[PDB]
Amino acid sequence: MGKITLYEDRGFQGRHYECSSDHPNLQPYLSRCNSASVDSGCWMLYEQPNYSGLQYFLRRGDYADHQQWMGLSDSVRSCRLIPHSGSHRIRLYEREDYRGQMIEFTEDCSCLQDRFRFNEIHSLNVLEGSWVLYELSNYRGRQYLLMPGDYRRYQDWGATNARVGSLRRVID
Ligand SMILES: *Sc1ccc([N+](=O)[O-])c(C(=O)O)c1
Ligand SMILES: *Sc1ccc([N+](=O)[O-])c(C(=O)O)c1
Ligand SMILES: O=C(O)c1cc(S)ccc1[N+](=O)[O-]
Repeated sequence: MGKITLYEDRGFQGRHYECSSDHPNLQPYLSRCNSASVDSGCWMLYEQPNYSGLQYFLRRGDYADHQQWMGLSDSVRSCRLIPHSGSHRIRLYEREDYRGQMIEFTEDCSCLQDRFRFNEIHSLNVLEGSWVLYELSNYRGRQYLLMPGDYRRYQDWGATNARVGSLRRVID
């Protein structure tokens, strides 16, 4: 299970809604989201309905404004409870379709290029667990939730480029 309370206004003010599960469409309920309290679960907030647009990873804790989840705006129109995983393993590849140099991680990586000297990651195999891939180092820029499965090209994880600077496990 999980539980998040979404507030329209900064600092946990305004109209609010308590969500226990995936909600593909917040628009009837919240016209904006400027703070959130995550009681439990790892959540992905989405700028757009039906889990599209900019994605923001949130874990347990309180966020007094949208900048605290790296939000570019107060637009939150869907949210997903990310399934718990008990282990994490990801392979990153230089080229598409699992070709070229590969590196395999089981831990968080704040600076990819420190370990794998490629600015671009063209395919990846998420063998175990859910991960968040970040465009920039130190968990900045655009975020992309990765669930277990095969990603033969960067389009498969919802990005418009292959730039990857950091990545983290979805874990408590
Ligand atoms: S990814 C994640 C975050 C928080 C929690 N939690 O317990 O609050 C879980 C979990 O319950 O597995 C997972
Ligand atoms: S993959 C990776 C890159 C950078 C760092 N770092 O500390 O800067 C690590 C780490 O040691 O956790 C991992
Ligand atoms: O109570 C809920 O859990 C609830 C949550 C959201 S996010 C929107 C509508 C809801 N209603 O109407 O039940």
